[PDB]
Amino acid sequence: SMNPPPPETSNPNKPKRQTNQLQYLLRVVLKTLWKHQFAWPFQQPVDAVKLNLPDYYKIIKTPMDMGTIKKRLENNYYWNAQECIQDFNTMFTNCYIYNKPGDDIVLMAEALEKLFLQKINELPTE
Ligand SMILES: Cc1ccc(NC(=O)c2ccc3c(c2)N(C2CCCC2)[C@H](C)C(=O)N3C)c(C)c1
Repeated sequence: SMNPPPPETSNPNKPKRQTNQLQYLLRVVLKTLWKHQFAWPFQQPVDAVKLNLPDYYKIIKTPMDMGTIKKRLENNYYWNAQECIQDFNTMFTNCYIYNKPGDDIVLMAEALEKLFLQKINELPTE
């Protein structure tokens, strides 16, 4: 029921960048979402051995989670806010793909996605 390696949080041959939008994504968006009552399933990579989901990575080929995103933001791994936003969207979409409408985990993702969209609706200007 193997777990693949978690997504990279550093890559020396990829250029780094810091922007006002990226700082905001860490300080306000991620750190606020992190505290939500429904955030806990999304704070680390899915552990298929722990959670007894041997087929998780049979289905999900581009895993993403907020722990990974947090480390990426802390590393200045991203070039721009859009790249980070893409990771959040991958995380939510993975959840919808792996599960089914109405599942408790999906209700959690739906709630977080709404809050996420609420917070990125307006970003700082650079
Ligand atoms: C309702 C719920 C919420 C969390 C957990 N415990 C997790 O470790 C956990 C972390 C992340 C996920 C997850 C479980 N589900 C499970 C649960 C939903 C049906 C499959 C699937 C793989 C998913 O897509 N994600 C993101 C449990 C046991 C039940």
